[PDB]
Amino acid sequence: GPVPSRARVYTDVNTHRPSEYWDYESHVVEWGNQDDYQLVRKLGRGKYSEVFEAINITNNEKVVVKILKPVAAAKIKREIKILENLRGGPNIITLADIVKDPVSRTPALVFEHVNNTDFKQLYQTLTDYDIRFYMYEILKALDYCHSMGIMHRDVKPHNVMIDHEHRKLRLIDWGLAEFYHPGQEYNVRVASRYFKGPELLVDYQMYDYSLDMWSLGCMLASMIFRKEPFFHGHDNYDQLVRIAKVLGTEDLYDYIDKYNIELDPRFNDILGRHSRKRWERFVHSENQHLVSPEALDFLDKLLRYDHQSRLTAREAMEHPYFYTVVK
Ligand SMILES: CCc1ccccc1-c1ccc(CNCCc2nc3ccccc3[nH]2)cc1C(F)(F)F
Ligand SMILES: CCc1ccccc1-c1ccc(CNCCc2nc3ccccc3[nH]2)cc1C(F)(F)F
Ligand SMILES: CCc1ccccc1-c1ccc(CNCCc2nc3ccccc3[nH]2)cc1C(F)(F)F
Repeated sequence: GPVPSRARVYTDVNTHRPSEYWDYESHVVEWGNQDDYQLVRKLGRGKYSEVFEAINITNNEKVVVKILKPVAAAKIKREIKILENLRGGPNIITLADIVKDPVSRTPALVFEHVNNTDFKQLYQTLTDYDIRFYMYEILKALDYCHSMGIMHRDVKPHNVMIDHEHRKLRLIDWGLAEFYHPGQEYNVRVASRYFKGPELLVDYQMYDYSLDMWSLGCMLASMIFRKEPFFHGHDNYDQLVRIAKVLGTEDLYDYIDKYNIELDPRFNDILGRHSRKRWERFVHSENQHLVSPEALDFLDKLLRYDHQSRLTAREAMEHPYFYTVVK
């Protein structure tokens, strides 16, 4: 069968934690008062949530209310546990309260209010410096959550809120996040299609924090090449075909051989044979101001088939791409 794998960093963080910390079922529910909140306007949605701007009437403070649909509602204890473990961490969204509607019994998570610059404004105005600055802010969040034994598993632009006026960023929607345990086989039906790592697409279950580094690379390729999404698959099989048309089929086969991964028997018919593409093929007059040899070297070090070969979040912060960022 497949060859085992473990994270190269933060391998044993969750073993130092006591037992029964893991048994969260009818444990520390602690519901707040829903009547403290008045919904003001809809901000947007998650896949299984509706998000509102609200007012806390006991103190007139602006907050964010995330109403959970049944799919997200079922995993609420894990999202609560993860949000509480990471609270106060760099660029992590702050959970402020947990409430339930007594009429529908639907639960909601209440957060610190964070400004969210409109996506159209961000897409046209972020400079080469802005991209380096915000990517460095996301790495601070990923290194922190990875150091705490947690993988986000849904890194994408929609899960990144930017208050551009105050140069502030938050990594949000920890609903798919999970605790990393060495040797554990995880569900591959995580992240969003366009941001799924090759490990997920080839059904390699023993993945780790490195999956977040792949998704971050997809996000970066989209920002510097102004091509959203960068890898635009029609389904999960085609998603791997989109990646192979850029990274090539030779390194993909070296990857599946290294881990002894068995693919669907029709693999050759959809994957074909493709050379590695030069990054310069994606460069044109409208995005050339966002591309540098450092950017491409960084992208190259994130977007690798082999999850063990990708930069960790801490190594990524050391890359020359970030030398012009004020630290
Ligand atoms: C391809 C993305 C992109 C390319 C080039 C420049 C900027 C962006 C971008 C554009 C928008 C955003 C902001 N994302 C937050 C969206 C959002 N609003 C929410 C409201 C409610 C719930 C979730 C929410 N998520 C972040 C980004 C980001 F993070 F910089 F990539
Ligand atoms: C249905 C939305 C919901 C979904 C999931 C969890 C909680 C709620 C909820 C449930 C109740 C309230 C507070 N409702 C107060 C409404 C109200 N204001 C009044 C002012 C004067 C007189 C009567 C009034 N009734 C706030 C909320 C809130 F803000 F969404 F959290
Ligand atoms: C142990 C079963 C087995 C024995 C012999 C040959 C193949 C497999 C196999 C092995 C794995 C899977 C699961 N799906 C593979 C994932 C995948 N992603 C692809 C993307 C593109 C092309 C093929 C792809 N296959 C399905 C299968 C299946 F369906 F049984 F064939």
